[PDB]
Amino acid sequence: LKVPPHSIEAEQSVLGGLMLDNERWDDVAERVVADDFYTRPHRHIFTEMARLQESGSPIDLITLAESLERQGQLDSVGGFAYLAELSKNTPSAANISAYADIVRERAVVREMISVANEIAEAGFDPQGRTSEDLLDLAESRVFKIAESRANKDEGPKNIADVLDATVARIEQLFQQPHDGVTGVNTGYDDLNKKTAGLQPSDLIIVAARPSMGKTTFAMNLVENAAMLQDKPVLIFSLEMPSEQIMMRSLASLSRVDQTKIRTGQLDDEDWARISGTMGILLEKRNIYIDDSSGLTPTEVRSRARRIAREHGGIGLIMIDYLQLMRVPALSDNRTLEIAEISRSLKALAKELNVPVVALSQLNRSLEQRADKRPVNSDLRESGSIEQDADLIMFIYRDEVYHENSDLKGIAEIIIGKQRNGPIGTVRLTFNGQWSRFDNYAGPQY
Amino acid sequence: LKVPPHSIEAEQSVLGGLMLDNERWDDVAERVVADDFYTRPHRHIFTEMARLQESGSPIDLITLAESLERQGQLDSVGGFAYLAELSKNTPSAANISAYADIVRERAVVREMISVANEIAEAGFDPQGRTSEDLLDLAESRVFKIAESRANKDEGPKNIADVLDATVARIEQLFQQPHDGVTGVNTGYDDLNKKTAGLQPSDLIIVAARPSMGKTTFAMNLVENAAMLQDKPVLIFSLEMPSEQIMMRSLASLSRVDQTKIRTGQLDDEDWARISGTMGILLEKRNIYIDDSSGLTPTEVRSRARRIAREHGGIGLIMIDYLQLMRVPALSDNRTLEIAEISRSLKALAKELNVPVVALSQLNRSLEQRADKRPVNSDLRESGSIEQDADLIMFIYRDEVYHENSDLKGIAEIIIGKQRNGPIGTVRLTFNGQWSRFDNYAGPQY
Amino acid sequence: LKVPPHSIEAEQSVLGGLMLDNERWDDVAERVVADDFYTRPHRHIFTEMARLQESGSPIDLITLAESLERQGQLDSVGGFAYLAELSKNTPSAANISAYADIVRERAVVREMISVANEIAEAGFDPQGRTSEDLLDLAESRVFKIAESRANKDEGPKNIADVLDATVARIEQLFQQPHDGVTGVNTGYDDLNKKTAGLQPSDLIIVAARPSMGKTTFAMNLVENAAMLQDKPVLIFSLEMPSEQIMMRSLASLSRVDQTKIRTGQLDDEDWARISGTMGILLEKRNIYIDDSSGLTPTEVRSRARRIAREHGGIGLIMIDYLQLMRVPALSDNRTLEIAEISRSLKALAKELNVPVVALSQLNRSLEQRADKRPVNSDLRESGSIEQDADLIMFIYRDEVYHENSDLKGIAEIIIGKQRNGPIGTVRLTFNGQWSRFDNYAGPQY
Ligand SMILES: [Mg+2]
Ligand SMILES: [Mg+2]
Repeated sequence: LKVPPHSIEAEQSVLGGLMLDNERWDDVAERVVADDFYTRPHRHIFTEMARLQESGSPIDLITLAESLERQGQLDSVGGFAYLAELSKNTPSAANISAYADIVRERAVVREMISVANEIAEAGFDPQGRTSEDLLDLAESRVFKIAESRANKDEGPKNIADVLDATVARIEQLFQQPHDGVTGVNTGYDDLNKKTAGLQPSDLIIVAARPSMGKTTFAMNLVENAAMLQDKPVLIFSLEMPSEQIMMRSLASLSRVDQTKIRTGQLDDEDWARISGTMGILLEKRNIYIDDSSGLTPTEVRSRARRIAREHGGIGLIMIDYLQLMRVPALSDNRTLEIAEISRSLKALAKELNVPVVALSQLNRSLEQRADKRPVNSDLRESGSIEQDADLIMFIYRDEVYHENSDLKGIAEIIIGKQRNGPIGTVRLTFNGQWSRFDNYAGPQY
Repeated sequence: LKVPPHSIEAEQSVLGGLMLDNERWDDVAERVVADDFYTRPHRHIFTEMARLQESGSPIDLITLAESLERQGQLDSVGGFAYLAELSKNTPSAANISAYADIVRERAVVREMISVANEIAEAGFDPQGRTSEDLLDLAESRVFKIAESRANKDEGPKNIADVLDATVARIEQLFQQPHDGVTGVNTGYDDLNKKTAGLQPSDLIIVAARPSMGKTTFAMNLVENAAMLQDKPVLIFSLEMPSEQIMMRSLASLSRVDQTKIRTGQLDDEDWARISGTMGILLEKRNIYIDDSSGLTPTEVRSRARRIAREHGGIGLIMIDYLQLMRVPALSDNRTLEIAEISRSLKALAKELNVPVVALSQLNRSLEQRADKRPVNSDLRESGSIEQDADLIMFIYRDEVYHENSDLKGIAEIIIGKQRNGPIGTVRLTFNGQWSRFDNYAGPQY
Repeated sequence: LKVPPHSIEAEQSVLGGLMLDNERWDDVAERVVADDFYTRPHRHIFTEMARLQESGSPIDLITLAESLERQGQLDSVGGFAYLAELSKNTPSAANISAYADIVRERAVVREMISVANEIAEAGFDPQGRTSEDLLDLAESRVFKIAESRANKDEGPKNIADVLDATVARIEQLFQQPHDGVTGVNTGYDDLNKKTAGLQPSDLIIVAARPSMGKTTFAMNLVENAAMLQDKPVLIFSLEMPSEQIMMRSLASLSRVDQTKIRTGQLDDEDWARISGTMGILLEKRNIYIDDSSGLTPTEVRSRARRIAREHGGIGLIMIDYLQLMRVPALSDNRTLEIAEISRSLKALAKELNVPVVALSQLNRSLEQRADKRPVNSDLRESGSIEQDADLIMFIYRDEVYHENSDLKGIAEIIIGKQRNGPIGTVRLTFNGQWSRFDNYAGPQY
């Protein structure tokens, strides 16, 4: 019931794994230490192995016994006969660092109990000592423990440990001298300038009123990517089903109208363009659609990670009308619901290192404003999706509100926020007959 | 001979298959969850393995054991001496899927028997209850476990898995070469261009101020759809009772004044029409009406599903003045109430694969606007109506407000939103003496 | 404890009722069926009497035996000696319809447990069978149960039923004396329609805010019922004593104000109308009043049954501000205390076969809402008494709230629930200067 908590079987398993593989010792040398172990024979074995890996790389069965022999230690450290059992056991695979980490943790635990014993000792043993000379000692010891637990990554880093990563990214980008696109491209040249391409660890938002084009624009982004991104994409159509999506997308990629598709009065050239774009999409095999209705961020994360390990690793994610996302815990408070959603999506993007398009709606506030250009406040709910987002870009198409516009066939992509870049107003030509946005070779902005 | 149904060979085999194959947990995690398993040690083991494949993938023999020792459950779930025997056993190849499948099947059956025994328990124990709660209890439990189970067409589909269905639909339409109508005809060819008929998965919205005749239009639609489609139709008269509904529908059908019905001031010349319409209606057994007051979403769902599986599968729905539809929990928050409403209607359509008309009101925002041609934002409440919709077509009779125009007797159907089609300015003619809209072969609209 | 539940006493009583009454076969046949019984001889007698009441009118004692001899089945169902006891027993009064309905309920329950065991067997016995065809079996079975149901009024209606009333209008509607009532006449003809009077074996709930007039209504009811019936009625006034109740009632009847009564400013023209109604209220001796404070449901039962035996059988029970009812067992937990009291009053309603008027309050959840027209949830405790009652109806007099109103003097009785009919919303008139609701002569609602 009561004992020093220690695991000693996985310990020997690590020992034999190091024996049968003289390559991966540095990675466990990061974690495991000679005094980390519990019993002294294992400690002798590991520290001898370490002294040898300084000098003698080959250490499996006999170099160990020889180095142990030259200084006269056989049968005082167990035995070569006993060592046979260690090399015999654990022919296991690269599942070694797990054992290493967990036993390293057990060592930390054992040390904690040791120091609690020391504190109890110094407590019941006064030695003519005061609370002020005692609690301060206790604080200093526990401080030395928690401060130094062989942990480097999670803690606040000195600047030289940050500039290494910064210069590393700069070398990753200079070592490939290429265009002014530091991530995913869209297919649109007027927008890649104000974005440097959809960057790879952000939460993009694509918001606009309902009849405006945001699902259309998003599908255009993803299909263009998947035509120039040899790497998967995802599409979560929580609103409409896959069979509307793909129809819209064939119309987009082939510049034929949607009625002609669904109803079936299309001409030989139309049939040909369809044939070609199909036979393209079926080769690259990027697009993966999920027409699930009421998802949660957990389901999103799982269904994205499933791809991201087996189909390689992914290039972007699209999410239609995230206000349908749910989390039943926060089912009463809608505001905190959306905040949890958005935080989880940003976390996902930082996890998988991809962008996360996340379509959203706007509120019926701009209608009584007479300009109609959507400002960042005009987001459907919670105000936090303008806070966790590293990019927002609204859509406004003046022909909807003004029949007397000189701005018809024209949609402008109001960048309404961008942390790592400028704001602006891109413009593009709308042709919803085949559900596409296209570039605008015309006046500047 | 008889036992609560379960095998163990499949179960333990899958468990060891996961012990020695740590990559294939997705395929297994999709299907089986801890509560599926029969015995407790296996459940503890499974939840720990999920916990580990979340963070730490490599788990074979003793990583799980130390995860288990973090709970201190040594030997409560068998023991390392036992779990090692499972590590030895079941070297199983790709037959993990089928073993997990039969484990799952036995568990679902087990749940069904549990429900049967529990209903028998509440039967022998009347518990101070009347059967009007008990039949509903049986229905609710059975379908709850059904739809809690039924969501097994899920996951991120591949692209070809989409295009199969898409092209199947396109062929199904081309396999019936007919007019430009894919859905439910409206009877108004001026309208059946822009819409291709009331599509089979949509939420249509017919809306205008009360003195425009929205109810007349929807009754005309369901009238025509019952006459054309040899298929059931439902109606929910939340506002008024059937005594007016039928007496107005017959006026729509047979071109006779409503007054001349209720007052008897008719003649045999018109009565020929009446007797014809009636006799046509009875031998079809088509038009179904519910003259309730405040029905909720799930009441509507159950009723529609009842009429569905009995009489083939329904073909249209009308829902007048949805605002009366309540849900008691969301009585404080009106906005979330209407949101829930609209979402349930849309998912009902998706369930039955039919259309869902739903009339709705407009606010006093546009009276003080000087144009009065309604817009999508004027929809009286909550804004998610126009976001969860597929087709919004208003009314604007100019005659009611302006008088000096030749557009009188002429009601126009402003399509103000359509995802899978265009916007428009349809014009139809009005004869309110018998409550109908008719076509208009007039100048270009 | 654990048994197939089946009514046998009331069963034989219904059978002997059919014996001693050839008339009452139609409506009883609309509910009970030969398969509705438990044992065989009862089924034999029922099918014989059904075949005979089709053709052979006289069946009380002898013609049953004559037909039983025509088919030659003597001593198969007992015998004529076994039969004589059936005509011997059950001299009961007209209370047979409730017996028939509860036996129908018991048959439905018996079917339910039979199906439950069938499903248990089907689950234990796959016989090489996918669970698809097993859950489908169960669900199809449940729907085949609940589909037929011998019930066609809670739900939509085929057009055959609609056109029944629609054409019945145009010929047969000379029925304007629709006094179709079964139970206690409420004294309100506009209200007696939608409720069908107080069905004598249910639980009524009258509830509203305090300044609203509910006690005045639930005194008006017993006030009329004392006069119309020649039957006693009970008044458990847990709020205020008899001396104010009666001083109110005299004023309700005589049409003078409480003030002049408790003051003495009243002349001959009031003296006469007091003397008359006083004389009427003495010449019947129906009403009994209990000015208690802290009654328990046990005391409710005891004090209804002290009088139910002496005076024939009581006609109406009236509890005032229910929530004061205590039970010192559940003196800590309020929720289960209220649920206990509700179940107890419903049990008493079943026991004496009388209607229970039992008031309640409304929490302050409507007053954070501009509607202020209450609903089923605004019910002040436990959400329990919206289940143990076949009737609820709430009140709303707007002119307590709005001083500007043109709805003053007026008070709608919202009916929030019925399990034996449709809900509605009456529109009375309130004149509290003499503490009365009157039937309203005005426009629609
Ligand atoms: Mg969309
Ligand atoms: Mg009172």
